[PDB]
Amino acid sequence: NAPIETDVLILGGGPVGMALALDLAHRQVGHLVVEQTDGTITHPRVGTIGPRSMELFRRWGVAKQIRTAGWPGDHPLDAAWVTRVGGHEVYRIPLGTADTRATPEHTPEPDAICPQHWLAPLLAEAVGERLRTRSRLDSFEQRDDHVRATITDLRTGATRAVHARYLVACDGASSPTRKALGIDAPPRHRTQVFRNILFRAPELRSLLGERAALFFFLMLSSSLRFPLRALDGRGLYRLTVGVDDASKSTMDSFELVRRAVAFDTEIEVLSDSEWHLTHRVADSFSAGRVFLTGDAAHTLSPSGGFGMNTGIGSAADLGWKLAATLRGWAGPGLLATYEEERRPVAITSLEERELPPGLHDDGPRGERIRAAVAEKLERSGARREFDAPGIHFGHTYRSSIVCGEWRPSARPGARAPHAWLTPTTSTLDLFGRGFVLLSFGTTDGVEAVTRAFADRHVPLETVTCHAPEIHALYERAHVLVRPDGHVAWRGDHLPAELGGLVDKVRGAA
Ligand SMILES: Cc1cc2nc3c(=O)[nH]c(=O)nc-3n(C[C@H](O)[C@H](O)[C@H](O)COP(=O)(O)OP(=O)(O)OC[C@H]3O[C@@H](n4cnc5c(N)ncnc54)[C@H](O)[C@@H]3O)c2cc1C
Ligand SMILES: [Cl-]
Repeated sequence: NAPIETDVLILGGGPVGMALALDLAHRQVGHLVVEQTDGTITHPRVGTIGPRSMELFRRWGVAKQIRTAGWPGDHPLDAAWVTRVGGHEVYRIPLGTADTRATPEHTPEPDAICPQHWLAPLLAEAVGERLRTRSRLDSFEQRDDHVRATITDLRTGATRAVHARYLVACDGASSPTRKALGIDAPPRHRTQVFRNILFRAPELRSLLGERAALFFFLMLSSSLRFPLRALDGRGLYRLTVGVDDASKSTMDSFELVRRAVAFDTEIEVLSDSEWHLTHRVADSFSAGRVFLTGDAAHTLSPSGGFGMNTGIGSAADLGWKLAATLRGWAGPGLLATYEEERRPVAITSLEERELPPGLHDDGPRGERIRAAVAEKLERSGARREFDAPGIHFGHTYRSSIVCGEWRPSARPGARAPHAWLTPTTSTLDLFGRGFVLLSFGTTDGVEAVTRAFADRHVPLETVTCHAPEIHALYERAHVLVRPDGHVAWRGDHLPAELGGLVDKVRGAA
């Protein structure tokens, strides 16, 4: 069989690889995803989806299916520090429910909960035929204008040759592609080992009632503290305990869960495995026509789903730069800006106690003791870890393709702010294709910008907005937004040399 040709070969069908596939599909770029496994999920590793990631899934047309995948609209989203699930509570941060939560002001897409066993199937359905499961990329050989990859269909043992213009490795933290390329990714922190116990407790939610929660942090003893999370809000829970220097023995999985649950109820352990997390960032995000994205480029903190959200955001960044180069309007230096703009996000993120006696006491004394701990927890800004839009929306690119000059801002490099145009359409819904020039009030000079972009064959759409509130939000009369939704330039007056502007934002300067 002759070699199969495609513009982009995506190695790895994990969350990031599928996000990239969705962005390329959205941009009408030919691609193929090879996944060595069968796509099945036996122990969900991800579930929390940040609001920015959802804005991206919105753009890619799957936000609806994600939000309706099964998480209960009436399940509490609270985070609670307790001596035992169903026992004395120390500190609880009320976060409402999916159905009662107040509409977010800075985004059309609040965060979502979609465990991997629901997420994988949905993404695979959206990507369709382009996803090849049970397919293993064995090796790749770069050529001058393309990359040759050898893939083994694990069902037939037959090997196929795939010639792609670009190979994007979304093959995870231990990325064999990164190693093959000779790119180093030195550890940025000691390795953290986590023991994950996935269990099913059918009646636990009923026993908890409104005292149920998404996140439970157990304070069983000074030597035993760990999170226990509602995974699907329908019976599945995941206890994650650290196996550190304090870990002396390996307690029985069932006994650990029973110890963490105050109720005498049905508990069935489904899986008991470990995760060795080593924060690493690739020294380089590409070599020739081979790129690294997701954990392969940056294995980061899973706190608040930061690592996965960053991976999805990096996939969206590379997606538009690849499409622009493939279509021919990108400057030769555009692809290099993927590392320039995304590597700093990863780097910056990495740069970033005992229990009082009687804490589990029933009397009014223990209640007072728990109260005290609650104060320390709150003052330590523990509640800010559940209300920090800046972490999700605040990164601002200061790069070679951005013309320089938490609260939403349209400053160059930042994510253009959300505002409703209609009850169903946000300013964000205007972004994601090509460049967009938003003009508030006057349109003088806009025709000139239009021609400047056409001369370079750079896609541009111009939109005239008459809403004074949105103008106030954006602060300037004209705002040029990039294909990724970030601002490239703004001002009350269009620049004199538009040729220079067009070349700068497309990576040609
Ligand atoms: C045991 C374990 C437990 C984890 N627990 C958590 C957790 O509790 N919380 C959290 O936030 N994160 C957790 N993670 C990490 C989380 O899964 C990732 O951060 C996340 O999905 C990032 O995704 P990624 O898309 O970059 O890569 P991955 O999701 O790692 O996917 C890489 C994909 O590459 C494929 N692949 C690799 N080599 C080849 C090849 N040669 N040919 C074809 N396909 C190939 C794999 O089969 C896989 O599907 C865990 C990871 C592991 C391994
Ligand atoms: Cl090309």
